[PDB]
Amino acid sequence: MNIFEMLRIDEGLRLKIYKDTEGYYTIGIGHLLTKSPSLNAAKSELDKAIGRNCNGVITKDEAEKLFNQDVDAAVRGILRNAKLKPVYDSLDAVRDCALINMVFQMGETGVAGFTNSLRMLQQKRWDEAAVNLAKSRWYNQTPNRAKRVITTFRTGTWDAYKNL
Ligand SMILES: [Cl-]
Ligand SMILES: [Cl-]
Ligand SMILES: [K+]
Repeated sequence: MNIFEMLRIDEGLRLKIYKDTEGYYTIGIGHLLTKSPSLNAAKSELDKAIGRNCNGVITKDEAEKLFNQDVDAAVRGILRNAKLKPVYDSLDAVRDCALINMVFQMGETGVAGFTNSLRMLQQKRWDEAAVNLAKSRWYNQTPNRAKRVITTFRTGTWDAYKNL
C-alpha cells in the first residue's frame, strides 16, 4: 500500500467527464477540471490538460499521467507550504500519506486551515487529533473517506484500506 493505491481507492477512476461529490467537473482519478458550471469550459480545460481534442473522454494511460502529475503537485505543494512542511517532516511515512490524501482532496489552502489538528499531529497526540479532525465539514460531507484518512493518522497503519 502506497499513496497511489490509497488515492486510487478513495477517488476511483472514470474515463469520461463526471461531477465530483461537490458537483464539480472532474475526470480520471479525481482530477478536478473546473469549478465552473459550464460543461464546455470543462471540455476545454480537459483538452488543454491532455494536449488533444478529447471530446470529454480519455484513456487509462492519460488518466494515470494526470494522476502522477497530481500526486507530484500535492507533495510539492506540501513542501513549499510553511504550515504543512513541518508537519509532513515530523510524521512517519504512513501518516504522511494521510496528509497527502487530504491535500489532494481539498488543496493546500484547505488543509493549512486545520491549524489545531495540525498542531496535534505535530505533537503526536493521535487520538486527540482524530477527534479534532472529525469536527469539520470535510468529515460531515465525505464521512467514509474521512474515516479512512483519520484512522490512518490515528494508527499509522493501513488497516482502513485493508479489504477494499
Ligand atoms: Cl463540526
Ligand atoms: Cl465518503
Ligand atoms: K516524514
